[PDB]
Amino acid sequence: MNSVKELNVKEMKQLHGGVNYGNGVSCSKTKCSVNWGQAFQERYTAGINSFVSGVASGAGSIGR
Repeated sequence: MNSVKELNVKEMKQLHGGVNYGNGVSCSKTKCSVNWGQAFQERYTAGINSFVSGVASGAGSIGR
């Protein structure tokens, strides 16, 4: 797929760079606290959402 909209996402993806287990952060220029609770429930909602369609609300996975 030589798409520009599809390649646009992949590009920016490995463009900004990448992380490798950045759980050991410290206080520098900004607060040294993480929201692994509130947004924890956030990813849970966004995750199941994509899962639904992929299967149900999507009907375009062709994965038997």
